[PDB]
Amino acid sequence: GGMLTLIQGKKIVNHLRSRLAFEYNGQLIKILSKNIVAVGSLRREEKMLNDVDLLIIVPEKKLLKHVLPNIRIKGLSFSVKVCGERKCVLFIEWEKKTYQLDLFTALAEEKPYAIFHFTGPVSYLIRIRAALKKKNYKLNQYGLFKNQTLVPLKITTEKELIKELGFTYRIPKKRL
Amino acid sequence: GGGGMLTLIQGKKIVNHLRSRLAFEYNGQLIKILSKNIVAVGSLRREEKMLNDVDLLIIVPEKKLLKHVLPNIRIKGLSFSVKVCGERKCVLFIEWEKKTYQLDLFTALAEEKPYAIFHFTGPVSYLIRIRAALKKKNYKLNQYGLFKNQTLVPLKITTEKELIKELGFTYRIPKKRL
DNA sequence: CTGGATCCA
DNA sequence: CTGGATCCA
DNA sequence: CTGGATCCA
DNA sequence: CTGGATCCA
Ligand SMILES: Nc1nc2c(ncn2[C@H]2C[C@H](O)[C@@H](CO[P@](=O)([SeH])OP(=O)(O)OP(=O)(O)O)O2)c(=O)[nH]1
Ligand SMILES: Nc1nc2c(ncn2[C@H]2C[C@H](O)[C@@H](CO[P@](=O)([SeH])OP(=O)(O)OP(=O)(O)O)O2)c(=O)[nH]1
Ligand SMILES: [Mn+2]
Ligand SMILES: [Mn+2]
Repeated sequence: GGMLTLIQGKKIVNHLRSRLAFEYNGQLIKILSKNIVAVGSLRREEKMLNDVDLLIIVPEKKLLKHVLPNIRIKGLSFSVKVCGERKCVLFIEWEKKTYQLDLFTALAEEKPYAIFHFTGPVSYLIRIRAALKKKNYKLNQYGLFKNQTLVPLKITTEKELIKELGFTYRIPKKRL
Repeated sequence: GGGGMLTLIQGKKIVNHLRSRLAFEYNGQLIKILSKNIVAVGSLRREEKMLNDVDLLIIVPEKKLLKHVLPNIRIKGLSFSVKVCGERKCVLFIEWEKKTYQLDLFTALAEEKPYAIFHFTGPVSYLIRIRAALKKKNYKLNQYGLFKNQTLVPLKITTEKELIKELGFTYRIPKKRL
């Protein structure tokens, strides 16, 4: 995995938006643009990137075993380092260089929690999570939990989630 | 794979050799591990004819020692290299009588002993049936204890035999478990 | 069935 | 802070 | 490698 | 309707 600039990251994401699909029992299902979310240091607009992180929103639980393991990227040369249902790491060829692409999956119901988790940075996530831990809550990429039971927040966006958790909303680049 | 297959008796002779030769460094103090706190487990305890490795469970008196026992293990006089080594699992490739074998070391705390022995004895298929049955009654059995809702259920038991009976199963000697 | 060592995310 | 993939145990 | 019950095309 | 997939303790 080589080092990328922000500008290169954005250009790679633009190329992938239209070209991600997966094979579901011998049928090629296209992944929709609205279900593809740039996360990690790219969403945070860091000028240096070690990789490109994309979150894929999966409409149904039964598709989890198919999406990342049978991933297709039309016309692009890549090799797969590790791949399960929730994280898949590809090495993509881009013009005499090799870049690390990380793909992650969230179910529709996990969406804002996954976006929050994968946006980071880690330092920010630790503060937030410790603050909720003190109130006996547990936050991860799948939900908010109290006593190992899911807390039913009824929210769509990452912004709604953050307000509902009782924290000051900050744009991805201003989180630290 | 790491090591060659051994006969049962080869495995036992290796265990007999190692019983009086395991030690660890506790801040430069070299402490011998007691034979009483070493239990042969895995296919050796089940008395299978051929073994793919040797599994030993080391019983550790106190929690503070877990960061020292396996990470600073010593087998004086024996030639070996390390595959992986943490506090709960250390795997070694040992030289015994001019062939290379895999030696698995595991640690259990004193309170965990009967659960650990049960875990590491196997066989795997047997353990899965036992655990599935307890899972259906909302328990979780592992090498550290029996749990109900991520909370330790303190059984008044000491040995593996007592544990297997208290869990509501028919006790079978290691070699009869399938 | 359940979890460890490693190296990430 | 909290969890995933790999290859085991 | 739960394994019988229950769901759903 | 029933059989393969998924549920659940
Ligand atoms: N809770 C938690 N989340 C973590 C962690 N590491 C990465 N993540 C999540 C948040 C990160 O923004 C995202 C991608 O991680 P990674 O690629 Se290692 O770092 P990222 O912030 O993108 O910067 P870069 O890729 O190093 O440029 O995954 C972590 O340790 N704990
Ligand atoms: N719960 C559970 N326990 C497992 C598992 N694999 C190994 N173990 C435990 C039980 C085994 O008897 C023990 C040693 O494993 P391993 O060395 Se892979 O098999 P073992 O029975 O010694 O046969 P051999 O080493 O192949 O001769 O560790 C497992 O999948 N689940
Ligand atoms: Mn990244
Ligand atoms: Mn073994």
